[PDB]
Amino acid sequence: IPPIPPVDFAKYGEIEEVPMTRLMQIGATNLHRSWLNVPHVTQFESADITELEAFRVAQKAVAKKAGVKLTVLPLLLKACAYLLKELPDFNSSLAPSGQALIRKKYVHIGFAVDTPDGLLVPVIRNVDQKSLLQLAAEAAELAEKARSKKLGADAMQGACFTISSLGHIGGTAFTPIVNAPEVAILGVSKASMQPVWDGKAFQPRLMLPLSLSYDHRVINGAAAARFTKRLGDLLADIRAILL
Amino acid sequence: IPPIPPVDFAKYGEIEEVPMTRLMQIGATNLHRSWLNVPHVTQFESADITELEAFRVAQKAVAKKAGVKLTVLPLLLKACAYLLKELPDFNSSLAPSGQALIRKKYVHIGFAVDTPDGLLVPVIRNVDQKSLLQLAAEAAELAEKARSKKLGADAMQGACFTISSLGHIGGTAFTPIVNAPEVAILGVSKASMQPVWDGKAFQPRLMLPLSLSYDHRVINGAAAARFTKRLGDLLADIRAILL
Amino acid sequence: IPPIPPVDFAKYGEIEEVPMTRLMQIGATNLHRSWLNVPHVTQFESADITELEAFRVAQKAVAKKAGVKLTVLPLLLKACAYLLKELPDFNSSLAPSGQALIRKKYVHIGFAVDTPDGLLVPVIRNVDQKSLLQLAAEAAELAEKARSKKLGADAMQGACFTISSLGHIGGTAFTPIVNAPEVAILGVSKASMQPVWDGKAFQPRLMLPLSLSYDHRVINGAAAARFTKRLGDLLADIRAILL
Ligand SMILES: CC(C)(COP(=O)(O)OP(=O)(O)OC[C@H]1O[C@@H](n2cnc3c(N)ncnc32)[C@H](O)[C@@H]1OP(=O)(O)O)[C@@H](O)C(=O)NCCC(=O)NCCS
Ligand SMILES: CC(C)(COP(=O)(O)OP(=O)(O)OC[C@H]1O[C@@H](n2cnc3c(N)ncnc32)[C@H](O)[C@@H]1OP(=O)(O)O)[C@@H](O)C(=O)NCCC(=O)NCCS
Ligand SMILES: CC(C)(COP(=O)(O)OP(=O)(O)OC[C@H]1O[C@@H](n2cnc3c(N)ncnc32)[C@H](O)[C@@H]1OP(=O)(O)O)[C@@H](O)C(=O)NCCC(=O)NCCS
Ligand SMILES: NC(=O)CCCC[C@@H](S)CCS
Ligand SMILES: NC(=O)CCCC[C@@H](S)CCS
Ligand SMILES: NC(=O)CCCC[C@@H](S)CCS
Repeated sequence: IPPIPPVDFAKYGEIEEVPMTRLMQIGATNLHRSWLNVPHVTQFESADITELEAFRVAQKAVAKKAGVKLTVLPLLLKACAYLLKELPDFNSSLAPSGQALIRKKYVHIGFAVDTPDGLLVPVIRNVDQKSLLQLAAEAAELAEKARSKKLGADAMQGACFTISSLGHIGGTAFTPIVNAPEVAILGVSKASMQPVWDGKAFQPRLMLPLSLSYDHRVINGAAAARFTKRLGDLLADIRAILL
Repeated sequence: IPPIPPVDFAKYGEIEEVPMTRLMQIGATNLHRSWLNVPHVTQFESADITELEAFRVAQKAVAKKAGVKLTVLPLLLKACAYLLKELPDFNSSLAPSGQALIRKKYVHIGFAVDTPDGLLVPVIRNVDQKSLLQLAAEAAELAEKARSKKLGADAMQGACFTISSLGHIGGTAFTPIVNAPEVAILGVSKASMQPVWDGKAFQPRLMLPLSLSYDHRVINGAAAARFTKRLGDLLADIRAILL
Repeated sequence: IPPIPPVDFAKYGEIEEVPMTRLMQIGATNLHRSWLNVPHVTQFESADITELEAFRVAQKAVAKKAGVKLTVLPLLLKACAYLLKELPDFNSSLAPSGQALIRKKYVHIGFAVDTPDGLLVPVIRNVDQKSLLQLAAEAAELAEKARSKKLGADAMQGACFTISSLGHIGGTAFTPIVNAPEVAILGVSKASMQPVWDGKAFQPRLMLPLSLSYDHRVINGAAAARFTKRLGDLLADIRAILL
């Protein structure tokens, strides 16, 4: 690939060199390797989380009594786990022959924690088997270890799918990069109150923005529009996971 | 381009290998070849199709009497054909010297059909010359042959532009990949009722989401914002094609 | 990278070759070099510019008396300059070792002018030091020289960041390509009146669409969501630049 020509930047004013951490350098190499290997598409969708949110908020005491804080991440993790089993092509990886998919029968999901040294993506194993307060506790443990440089490489391995949430900061949508060899990543941005047509008038509904990027060699446009459709439906009534 | 390191996926749980069809493998190679050759941009726009939709729906009897079903695809095909003639850089391909564009004086348009064996993109020739019920019938014939593995390579050749519609499944927008050597592709997602400011108050208007990806070597940001602007204007009053 | 197979396009109808200007050819080579070097993400945000717009419009006489026209570009340039100093990683470039960032202590910003011969990106130096009417005048001078082929390469050098505005034509958002070796570019699309929840009811607010693409090796998802968040906050009350 052609390199970028170097520029004498000091010709235009004062410059200062600061170095990158090794974590950043690893980060950079992996993103660029994903970028060039994966033909990326992003499918955008909005989910109605008005009731999910009122559930989250009422279980605040139960959560506090358990010493965990119930955020949105466990509710996303649980729904994505159910879905990674309903639609197994999203839970798989392209075999190195390029002629086979390796379907995984396990669901482990990573989540992006941006730390000062750089990006870490801790993995929660068997997300399909744990409960909202278990996932709540573990997510928080893993993120604290990640921030404290005390996360062991053991916990950064063999994820199936990644959730990347920037909802705590802002934004409307973004296009995340697939964390190859995984085949998809869900970006989540900030929920807003929004007018939604009910057949007669517009009703304010709390809308969550989802941005699914996927590896188009393995997932086609319709499979991906179906994944964000189902996910928006599960987040609108999470009781459907019960059936 | 660096390869992705292979991972022993069975270290994390049970895995199963399923193989890809040859169609998928062709599909995969072409997308990756497009990805690396085309610097992609996507221009998003919403068109007001409230009246186009009420037209579509009233001509339901005429269409049924003709044995065709009038969906939105022919109305998109007709408008894009008019536009591919108004703005000819969208109807062209980069010459292999990289120093010339080959402008095509014919308008043939492909459309994405996702089939079980993989993605096929049948082509309707001289879209500028056929009528809404002719395009309606042909589109449906071609898609059935595509699903039935009875489409001949003859009908997969020499398109100018591609329409990719996921509106029948869901979603808000996506970023399609240019089907090189073509120079643009229109993605169409799901229409929603939306409040639109009329100068005084908001009016519910049925809005269609368009996502134009283009080859930025050949099309610049302003030409592309002008294409989705014109297309949104033609879909708001399709009678302007008459003049 | 595999090449695209050549197609005999004349097999499907009449074709015509028109050649590309040298400007286009330069343009094309740079975009493709950026595409393959930069793992791109785009962060989308909407800023409430209702009051900024009413300011712009009232200062129309002051501006006319000064012989300049006050558009939105100077208000974006000033706010981005303040921000490029608050969040210095956006004002930097990846060193050729790939192990250092070169932080620039100067703020010069380019802006995309699409001209008939192709794309030019004139640079306004020390944007942090000039005032809204100075930036208004200079922006317009530079764009006229650009259109007139009288811009000297001197003025196309050593920018830190690029603004690309298509708001004058239309669109909802797009994904611009980073002008490497810079690390980010702000795309601006068309402002619309929009219902915005105020805690009780929806209020029409004039919303401006921003699309920040960035070099993910150097900028992480959270730094970028923070940049568009701050920028939306500064454009909502530009007096905060005063403090
Ligand atoms: C469990 C944990 C790992 C993730 O939590 P989370 O789901 O991000 O939620 P947080 O509590 O961090 O978010 C902060 C606030 O923004 C809110 N927020 C989160 N997602 C939001 C969304 N998508 N839309 C709008 N607001 C959101 C939270 O509910 C929370 O509100 P509060 O302060 O009133 O409780 C958490 O302990 C943590 O470490 N948080 C830090 C932020 C982070 O790195 N998140 C990464 C998730 S991929
Ligand atoms: C002509 C043909 C090829 C394409 O049809 P189409 O324009 O996709 O429309 P369909 O009838 O398939 O769509 C199914 C339903 O979703 C609706 N729909 C389609 N586009 C929509 C949009 N953009 N927004 C919202 N709803 C939409 C349709 O109008 C239709 O409604 P109905 O069931 O009440 O009639 C059709 O015969 C076919 O094979 N359809 C299958 C779907 C498909 O592969 N489409 C590919 C188009 S690129
Ligand atoms: C200063 C200059 C360089 C840029 O101006 P600008 O900020 O683009 O504004 P313009 O005056 O060109 O825009 C044309 C009209 O669309 C409006 N417009 C601009 N940005 C808009 C936005 N983001 N949303 C909605 N409308 C917008 C303008 O305010 C203007 O309205 P008017 O005709 O009623 O005055 C200008 O002199 C120029 O050369 N303009 C030509 C367009 C151009 O190339 N702009 C490139 C900016 S990166
Ligand atoms: N884990 C890594 O070392 C590479 C970076 C992660 C890939 C995704 S999270 C990028 C999101 S935009
Ligand atoms: N026709 C092919 O064999 C390649 C795949 C099509 C390119 C476009 S439709 C991708 C849309 S996201
Ligand atoms: N300046 C150049 O010669 C290359 C093209 C500019 C890069 C950006 S503005 C592309 C915006 S989508």
